[PDB]
Amino acid sequence: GPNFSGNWKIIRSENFEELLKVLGVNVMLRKIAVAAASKPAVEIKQEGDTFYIKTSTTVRTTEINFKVGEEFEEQTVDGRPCKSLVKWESENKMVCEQKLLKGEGPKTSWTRELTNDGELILTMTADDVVCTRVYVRE
Ligand SMILES: *S(=O)(=O)Oc1ccc(C#Cc2ccc3c(c2)C(C)(C)CCN3C(=O)CCC(=O)O)cc1
Repeated sequence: GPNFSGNWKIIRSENFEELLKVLGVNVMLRKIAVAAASKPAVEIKQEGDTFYIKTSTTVRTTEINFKVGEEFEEQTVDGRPCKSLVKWESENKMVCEQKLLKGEGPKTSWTRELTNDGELILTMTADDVVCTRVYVRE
């Protein structure tokens, strides 16, 4: 498949706030999240099926480490600890399902796809809401 490695820059975002709202994030925290996510830095180091992904804004940094096909810990988009599994849906697209570590909640998932034109699309899902974030490589 194509190499996801590099520094990625946001060019288009749909329904990030809508997604946080259906997850019950309060309006003050949603506005901070939308402002922060307006200029993120995404660093991906891909070694075959092994991924390091660092997502940084001024207010929040996540670092995840996963092998496609092995369970790992991360957080949901609204910052709840979860156990995740990634699988390849195609050469170009990984899909991830998240189970909360404690309690129940809505079913959350993400997908990351490297398009034929070099765009990285992240989709994040909860209930009927689909958030799409499109990046280009710096
Ligand atoms: S892309 O890869 O650029 O997409 C992307 C995904 C998520 C984010 C983000 C974010 C974010 C920023 C601030 C906060 C949050 C998320 C929460 C978890 C929803 C809570 C509100 N909030 C804060 O309170 C500040 C940070 C924190 O939780 O400690 C960026 C880019």
